[PDB]
Amino acid sequence: VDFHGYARSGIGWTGSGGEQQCFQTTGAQSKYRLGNECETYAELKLGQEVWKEGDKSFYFDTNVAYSVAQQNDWEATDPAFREANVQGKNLIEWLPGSTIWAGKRFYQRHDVHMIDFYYWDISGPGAGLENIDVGFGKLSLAATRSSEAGGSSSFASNNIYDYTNETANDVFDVRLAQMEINPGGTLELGVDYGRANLRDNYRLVDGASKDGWLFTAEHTQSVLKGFNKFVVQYATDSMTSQGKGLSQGSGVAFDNEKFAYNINNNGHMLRILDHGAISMGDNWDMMYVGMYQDINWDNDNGTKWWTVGIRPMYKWTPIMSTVMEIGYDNVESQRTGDKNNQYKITLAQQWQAGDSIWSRPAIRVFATYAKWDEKWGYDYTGNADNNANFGKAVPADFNGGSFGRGDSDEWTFGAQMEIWW
Amino acid sequence: VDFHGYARSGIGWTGSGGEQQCFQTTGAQSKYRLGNECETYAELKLGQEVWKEGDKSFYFDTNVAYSVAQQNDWEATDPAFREANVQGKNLIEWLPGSTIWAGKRFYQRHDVHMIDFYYWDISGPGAGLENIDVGFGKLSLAATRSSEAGGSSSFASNNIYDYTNETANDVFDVRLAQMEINPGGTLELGVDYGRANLRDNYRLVDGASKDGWLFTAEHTQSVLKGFNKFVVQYATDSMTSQGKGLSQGSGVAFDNEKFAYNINNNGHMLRILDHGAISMGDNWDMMYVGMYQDINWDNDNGTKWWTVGIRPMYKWTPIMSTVMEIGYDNVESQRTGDKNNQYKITLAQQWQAGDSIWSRPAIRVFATYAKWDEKWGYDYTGNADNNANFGKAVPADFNGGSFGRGDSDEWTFGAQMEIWW
Amino acid sequence: VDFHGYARSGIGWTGSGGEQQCFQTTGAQSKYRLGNECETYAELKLGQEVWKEGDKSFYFDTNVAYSVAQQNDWEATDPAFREANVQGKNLIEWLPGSTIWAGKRFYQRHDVHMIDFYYWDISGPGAGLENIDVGFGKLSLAATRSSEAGGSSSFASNNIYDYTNETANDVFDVRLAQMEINPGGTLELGVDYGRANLRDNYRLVDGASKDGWLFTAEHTQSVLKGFNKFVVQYATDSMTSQGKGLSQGSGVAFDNEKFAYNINNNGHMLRILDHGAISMGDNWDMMYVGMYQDINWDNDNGTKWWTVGIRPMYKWTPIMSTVMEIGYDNVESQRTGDKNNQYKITLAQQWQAGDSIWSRPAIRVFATYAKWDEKWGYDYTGNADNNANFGKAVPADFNGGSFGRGDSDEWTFGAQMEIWW
Ligand SMILES: OC[C@H]1O[C@H](O[C@H]2[C@H](O)[C@@H](O)[C@H](O)O[C@@H]2CO)[C@H](O)[C@@H](O)[C@@H]1O
Ligand SMILES: OC[C@H]1O[C@H](O[C@H]2[C@H](O)[C@@H](O)[C@H](O)O[C@@H]2CO)[C@H](O)[C@@H](O)[C@@H]1O
Ligand SMILES: OC[C@H]1O[C@H](O[C@H]2[C@H](O)[C@@H](O)[C@H](O)O[C@@H]2CO)[C@H](O)[C@@H](O)[C@@H]1O
Ligand SMILES: OC[C@H]1O[C@H](O[C@H]2[C@H](O)[C@@H](O)[C@H](O)O[C@@H]2CO)[C@H](O)[C@@H](O)[C@@H]1O
Ligand SMILES: OC[C@H]1O[C@H](O[C@H]2[C@H](O)[C@@H](O)[C@H](O)O[C@@H]2CO)[C@H](O)[C@@H](O)[C@@H]1O
Ligand SMILES: OC[C@H]1O[C@H](O[C@H]2[C@H](O)[C@@H](O)[C@H](O)O[C@@H]2CO)[C@H](O)[C@@H](O)[C@@H]1O
Ligand SMILES: [Mg+2]
Repeated sequence: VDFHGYARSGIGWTGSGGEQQCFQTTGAQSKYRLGNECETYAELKLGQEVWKEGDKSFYFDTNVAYSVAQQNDWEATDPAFREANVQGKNLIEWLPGSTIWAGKRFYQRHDVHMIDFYYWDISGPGAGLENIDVGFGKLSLAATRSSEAGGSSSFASNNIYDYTNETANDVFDVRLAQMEINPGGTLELGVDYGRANLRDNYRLVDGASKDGWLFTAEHTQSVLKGFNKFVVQYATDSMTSQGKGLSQGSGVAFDNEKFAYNINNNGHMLRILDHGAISMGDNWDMMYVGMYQDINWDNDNGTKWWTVGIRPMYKWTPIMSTVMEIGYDNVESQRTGDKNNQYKITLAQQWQAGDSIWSRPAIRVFATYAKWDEKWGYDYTGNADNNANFGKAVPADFNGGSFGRGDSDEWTFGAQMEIWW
Repeated sequence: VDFHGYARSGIGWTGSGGEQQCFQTTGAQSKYRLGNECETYAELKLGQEVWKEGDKSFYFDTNVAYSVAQQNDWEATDPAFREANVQGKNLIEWLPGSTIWAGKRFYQRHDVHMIDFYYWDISGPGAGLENIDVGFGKLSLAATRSSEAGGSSSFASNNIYDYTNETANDVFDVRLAQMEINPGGTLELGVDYGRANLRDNYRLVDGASKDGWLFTAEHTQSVLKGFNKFVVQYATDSMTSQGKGLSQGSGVAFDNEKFAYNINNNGHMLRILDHGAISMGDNWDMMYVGMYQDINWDNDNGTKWWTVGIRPMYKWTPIMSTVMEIGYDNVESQRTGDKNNQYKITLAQQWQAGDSIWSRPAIRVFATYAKWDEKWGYDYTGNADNNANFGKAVPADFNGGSFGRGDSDEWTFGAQMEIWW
Repeated sequence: VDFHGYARSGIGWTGSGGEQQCFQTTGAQSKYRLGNECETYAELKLGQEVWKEGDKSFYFDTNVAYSVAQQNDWEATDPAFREANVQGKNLIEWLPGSTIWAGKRFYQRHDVHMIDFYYWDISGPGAGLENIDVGFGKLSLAATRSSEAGGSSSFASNNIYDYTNETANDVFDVRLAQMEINPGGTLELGVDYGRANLRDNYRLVDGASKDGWLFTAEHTQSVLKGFNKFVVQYATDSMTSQGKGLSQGSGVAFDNEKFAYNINNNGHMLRILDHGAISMGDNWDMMYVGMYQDINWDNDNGTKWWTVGIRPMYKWTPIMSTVMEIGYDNVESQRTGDKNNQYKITLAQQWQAGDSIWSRPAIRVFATYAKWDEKWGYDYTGNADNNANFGKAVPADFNGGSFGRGDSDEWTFGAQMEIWW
């Protein structure tokens, strides 16, 4: 049996008091992780090559995930069964080297490690024909699925509270990779077409986006004994809310009191990213990110996000280093034009199983400092019924109350382990 | 560590719209599975032979099951801890080859694969002395347990709503197998005696069945490089509701509003089954079922069910085939004499790790078509309190409303993987 | 992958009727286990040495626990993710042989097997520097965490119902072990300092204990081919309620109707224990316990507990024995001076993978008999709001009602397996 997975777990303290707190900018879709993770998260994978005959094999893979608060020993939880799929390679003679798979699977996900941000992730139940040799590159075809909690009406209503039926969304993905646009550089190109798939006779709210597109172009350049990826993505309508390849075409959300509300996503998103990891000399490693994300919605409630951070690692020994992370976020409300921003600085002393900034397990002892100034927040007071500004960007002091995190500081510290195996 | 289990997972679509739907006849205790399974189900077993000295060993086995809807990637769930037992073989000198076991265990279950129907399954917490050589055959002894959600009263009441205490049921099983009644044929004989086991001073509703019997006779005949099993079972009272070897002697059920209601099972059941799998030549494999099940209750709410289906497999290659399944159901209401019936036809193109119809993993790409006509359904409208016909068979149009699935059609299609390892 | 764990599972019956019942004295913090365990409990550990270079290694360990009632086969549950940690040995040159760990971990827990009582257990999320060679012994340093369900107020209130915020408690542990005070005898010394760690601006109820100490001294003496441990512990205030090394400094509890109530623990605890396991000859093994525990609270609601039991094992064969357990409990109410007492006697026939009383797997077939006489119980009638004596020791017949288990008997019997691997 092959045993694989991912896990992080630790203990932490907040400078001003209590358990460790973590810091993410309001409106930002991520935070800089080092010394800024507040849960024990673990994926336990048990797979196995179950049959092989020459070139041909069938591989079976599973994945059970756990997320607990790490405030006690006995912490009961609901594990998520995330993967259960079978991959058959070289089963099709006419398309050599290609794999046919079916089942629940984490499919070719692209992410930026230091911000734990996935930018191209259509995982879920699915099926596909993978790595077909097109000569100049490899072509992959996949269909995966997701579903919104409500959004469909059994009959025609004008009342949004009637659209409570779960709505399936399908994604049809096509990728063409490993094309050497240049020396030390490859180009991947993807097209995602997602759409809400209604049961016979159901209906979506009038004006719901229904479908959309995600277009991706990723260029990888081998550099400084590392790499640099430069990404450009553009989404349309139903693909703009999740923004990673999954569709949300009903445009309906629910308050905690089960009230439906209209979160319509007609609009577009433009993401331009550049991240990588480079070694410089023998004593230095560094990962870096720079991103600009603009979600422009018809309804005016989008955001324009900018991030940058770097994570230099200095190796004292082949197994001991000092890692440092500095991250900066700035998010502007499409609705109000206000701006939330933050900068985090973490300093850690670590021990890792390797000499790379990618080496795991790592055991860290850190101190983090964050200072923010948020001038807007989302209005989640009231009910989708009470509140009519429910879920909308609103200034920090709107109507005497207060939104966003304010303008303060905080420092935390602790020890943590992270590992993938 | 030995890693074993079962898992199926896929993606599907309904002809008329939305996620894949599955089709089972109202009153039928099963459906024909091919291209008719709508969940990701998986059992992950980790066991190990923990001690061995010569002929003697102790084996430890566990089983954790997961069932998710397969509509999203992150699907939190409550796994079922189904097995945790220790089997000690050859530990008793005077009864060589026999095993003593204790713990939660899937014990010698008999099922019909294509309809995923278990007809002899007394699994659960238990203990036993297994495979004792009686000379002409092997004798097995086991005691297992189950419990109904309510059914017991702490005191005497005339009000069914008072019988809300969980009621333990015990099964005492004796089997005598591997007797060669003939050439290429064996005979197994079993006797199950189940009974509700009340706490000191509790009582069951007046007239509750309390106990019952299940008698099984299974004949296996080696044929056409395969087998054919012919089964005949007869149950009495408390064993008729579950109908697989477990007892439900309280005769009390609960509506979703926590209302107790009387589901009394005094009566009997007669099951006559014949299934098998035969290879015919080199290019053909086929499994088949034919069953007649009559649950005749004193309360008149039983059913008389008839099924038949076949699943021919034609091998193009040793790893690629075309499988087809055709199934037919017909259930008649004991209470109303009406009839529900259905026929399903599925066509699949598969790739399996082997040349058998029993070879797994299998990766299928299918299309299913079902056409039904249901003339009765169960009344689950109202409350066990509001409704007094609650849970009873009622005609399709009863009192202007509508019961059963109607008279329609539907086709689905998709890809799926199934595997046992 | 290393597969390890613990599991017990069985089937049982109560003499007077129904599923097996188990017997523990009111006020006692444990029961004598043999033939007195009523659940299927299992810990499945999957770990692995992930990197090794010479003397240095990184080990990764996990632990997922399950507890089900064992009354049915399908029993859905919420597993507890109890361990996910990484241990790095010999990573620090100046402190050879020492381990640095971080993550959730069962840390050096001390327990008495026959009563399944842990007396020194600070496990949970944590981090530490383990086994530092101090020359005359090994020094260990650890910081772990726990948190109470409520206990903190966002603002100052005089109303206990306002203290509903979860309150983190930190433990700082220092141990010095393996000192040979004598021949065949070692001495371990520990100091635990626990404290409630409030968020900036939160407050604890007026008079809440806040912090406390646990002092441990354990002497192990190699004897009769076995050992004998003699323990003496003394706790103060916040460490007296849990009494194993974890802190509960808020002093606030909640009724099932979510009502806060004051369970203040200022006071002290004195525990004096002696347990061991000795072999006597070739045909006899025996474990034994004797303990006196005095929890003296300022609020007068403590207890003075005395236990003693022995578990002789007589080996007929190297794999078959007859085990017997006799246990006695006596608990006196600090508040009322009344006394609850019980004696249990179990007789079992077992088969184990080994000739020791510590050999597992063990498959038992037993009969247990318990006879008790309880003259007090805790008042949990009403609400923390209705009842003002809620949670207090009260005589058996207090105000006409009845508290405690009474004065009766009962016998049970069944089969069970227990195993650690
Ligand atoms: O497995 C390789 C990747 O491991 C991590 O990815 C984790 C991520 O950190 C965690 O927060 C997420 O929930 O699960 C994935 C594992 O599936 C790193 O973050 C990635 O950079 C690595 O490539
Ligand atoms: O998918 C990778 C991410 O997995 C986790 O995130 C979970 C989260 O823990 C869960 O509560 C939420 O409902 O779903 C997400 C996955 O969609 C990890 O926490 C992250 O580190 C990973 O990025
Ligand atoms: O493990 C051998 C059997 O595998 C399957 O049995 C599954 C069944 O398909 C699934 O629906 C049920 O819930 O669990 C069992 C595994 O315990 C096949 O259906 C059987 O025909 C095989 O003999
Ligand atoms: O026991 C074999 C069957 O196991 C599963 O069925 C579960 C079902 O998933 C669960 O929701 C229900 O409560 O219990 C049954 C088992 O009693 C599989 O779904 C089936 O394929 C198997 O036949
Ligand atoms: O693993 C060695 C110890 O196994 C058991 O400890 C169990 C205990 O029995 C169980 O009730 C508890 O919940 O979990 C632990 C396993 O972590 C024995 O009780 C101990 O005496 C053994 O040393
Ligand atoms: O920690 C060892 C003990 O683990 C279990 O006890 C659990 C119990 O099952 C769970 O319901 C409760 O909430 O937490 C405790 C652990 O704190 C075993 O049941 C025991 O045998 C062990 O002593
Ligand atoms: Mg749950």
